[PDB]
Amino acid sequence: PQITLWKRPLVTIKIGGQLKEALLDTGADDTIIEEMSLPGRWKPKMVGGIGGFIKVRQYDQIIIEIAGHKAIGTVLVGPTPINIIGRNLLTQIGATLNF
Amino acid sequence: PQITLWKRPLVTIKIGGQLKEALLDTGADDTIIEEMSLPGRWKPKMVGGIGGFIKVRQYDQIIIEIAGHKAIGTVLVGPTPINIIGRNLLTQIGATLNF
Ligand SMILES: CCCC[C@H](CC(O)(O)[C@H](CCCC)NC(=O)[C@@H](NC(=O)[C@@H](NC(C)=O)[C@@H](C)O)[C@@H](C)CC)C(=O)N[C@@H](CCC(N)=O)C(=O)N[C@@H](CCCNC(=N)N)C(N)=O
Repeated sequence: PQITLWKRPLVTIKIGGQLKEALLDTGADDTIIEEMSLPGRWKPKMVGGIGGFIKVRQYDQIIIEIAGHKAIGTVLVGPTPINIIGRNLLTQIGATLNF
Repeated sequence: PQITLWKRPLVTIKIGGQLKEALLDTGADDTIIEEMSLPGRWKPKMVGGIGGFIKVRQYDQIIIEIAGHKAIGTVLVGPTPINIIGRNLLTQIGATLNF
């Protein structure tokens, strides 16, 4: 699909067996999801942007489905104000910004 | 162009006759630039990012070129970690997300 930018580019994702809405964010290096359980090992990470940093749990090799496109990658979990799909998974679904 | 997301989508912008680097940021409602001088009156705005909220100065109707594309619109100035071109200007330059 072609997603204009008149409104926030929010899509449905499926992660960890759950459906969530998330923002496709070309300004995010990483994908950050609000608190939820994920399987496997995790390590702590600090990520920052406007307003400073939050601490998250980094889970690697997590499968996600973004707007019906499957991918795998690292997912950070923590107190993000909105779920964000960042470039580490946007690449995997073949997302480009075009103008 | 068609910009893939394997690296940050950084572009050159021109504002106030000066070239700067900025990030094309579909996760940003607005465009925020580091401290600089812009003409005219400003209005207060609070914006929220991953880490919390910051205060910025809102300047309207500012001439700005983004990767060679001319826009005229609102630029927030304040303590952003990096200059970000948000949706208010990405729509002016005709940018979409595509996958
Ligand atoms: C949490 C809100 C959605 C996330 C986006 C994030 C982002 O703007 O894409 C910024 C790009 C700016 C780059 C620093 N990216 C980030 O903050 C991401 N940061 C990064 O990718 C890198 N960090 C740095 C400092 O570059 C990396 C080294 O970690 C983090 C998400 C972590 C991966 C964001 O902050 N959007 C703001 C931008 C400010 C603006 N345009 O006004 C927004 O639209 N805010 C809306 C409301 C959103 C709610 N926020 C909140 N705290 N409730 C608003 N204020 O009007």
